[PDB]
Amino acid sequence: KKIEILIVVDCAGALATTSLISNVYLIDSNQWLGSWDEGTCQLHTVSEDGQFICWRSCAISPDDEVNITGFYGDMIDQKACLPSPVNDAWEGRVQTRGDTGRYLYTISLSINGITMNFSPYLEVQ
Amino acid sequence: KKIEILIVVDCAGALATTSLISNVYLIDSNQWLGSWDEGTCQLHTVSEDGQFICWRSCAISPDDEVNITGFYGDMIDQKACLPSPVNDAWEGRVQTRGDTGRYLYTISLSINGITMNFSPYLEVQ
Repeated sequence: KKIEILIVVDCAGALATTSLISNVYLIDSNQWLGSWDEGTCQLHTVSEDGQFICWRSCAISPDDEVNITGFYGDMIDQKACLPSPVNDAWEGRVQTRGDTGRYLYTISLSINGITMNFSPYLEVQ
Repeated sequence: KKIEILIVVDCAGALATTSLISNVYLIDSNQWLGSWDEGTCQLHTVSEDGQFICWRSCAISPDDEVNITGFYGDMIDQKACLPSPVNDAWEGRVQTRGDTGRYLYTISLSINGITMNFSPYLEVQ
């Protein structure tokens, strides 16, 4: 049961406002769908210990280019999941050892060469 | 002032169930976001006469391939918008010429070689 996550970026909106807020979406293979319109980002993924997770990013426009350039924050520091690049995607495995809870993290993207970030979280059960 | 639409397909889910219901999403550059979970498909795009519209399709997983293979239905038959393929996308211009209203249509997709369709609508104001 591998979870695949798609990060969708409205790159026109992101570059016009210099923020991913209201311009970034998550859709995943567990049929979770979300947007980030106001306040702190609540975009997230639900998984369980030992599960493989895969992230990839794309633009709305066929003319734009969006790449994931790095992961930072609690999910990495606490070693809950350590994605590494695989072609145009990043893949890791959830290693919590029975602990449950949310692990905040930050994804940096290159949006037509401009580095922008957003901070979703990983929920482990 | 051109609208760009992203069709996202859960290709594992769509192929397992032989239906795009609960497996297809629209996200566009007007920040409209939609799923089709229940009932008849209500995914749609709001536009106006003369506006350029762009459709492109992607999968959630990096391993799958989703291409738009055609457009049919009222929007085509009544000549409100006639998309043509351009590289990896389809582009058309809303040519309603004073007409307003909901125009139903059907998009055929190839999902890892398997043809599946869903029927959103174009709302022109």
